[PDB]
Amino acid sequence: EDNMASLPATHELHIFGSINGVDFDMVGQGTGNPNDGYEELNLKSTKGDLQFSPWILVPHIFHQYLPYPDGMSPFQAAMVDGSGYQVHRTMQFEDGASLTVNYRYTYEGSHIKGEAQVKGTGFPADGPVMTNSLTAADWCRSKKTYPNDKTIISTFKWSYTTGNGKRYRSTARTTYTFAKPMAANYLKNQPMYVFRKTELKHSKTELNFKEWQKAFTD
Ligand SMILES: [Cl-]
Repeated sequence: EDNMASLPATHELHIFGSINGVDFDMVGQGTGNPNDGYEELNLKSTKGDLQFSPWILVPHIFHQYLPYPDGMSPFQAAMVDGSGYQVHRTMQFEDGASLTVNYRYTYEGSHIKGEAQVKGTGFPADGPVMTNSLTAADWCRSKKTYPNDKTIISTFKWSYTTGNGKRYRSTARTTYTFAKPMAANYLKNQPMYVFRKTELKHSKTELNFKEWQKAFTD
């Protein structure tokens, strides 16, 4: 079933699920540069106007594009050798909302197909998500640790800026589960930090996303 692949050059995403019990579904194509972490993605809704801020899909909308300082990231390594990994992210927001995302990928040569299943609940109807008041997301530093040879934990504090210049805050915990053990040399450099920035242009039915990533032993 699983075959060896290459460093990624192109990708696609099917992201779907529900926010406050209302279904959404988006599909589209992207590209990126595995030598510096950069990604671009276009998504189009297949179920009409999004009923919530498209910014809530950031950061969730491909660490296979992330290099490490002295070679491939474990995420990259697992694509190239084909064995891969699965991802579970939980995010809790300061107003009590929460969001889970589960990812599965398949690989063919330099192309990734991603499936991201989202469940968000508890967003207040007058909050910044359900009122489309999010305008931006801050630079964010993630901390990556390895509790065993098949697991990476990524944690980060997350913030959006609203239309009023307020901060909407959350924390995230992401668990990466590798099919096969990671190389021992990864375990010897803990933690790894990754600094990322995101950009989003959107309508109610389409978005264009960009991400920059840089890992540091620091
Ligand atoms: Cl992450």
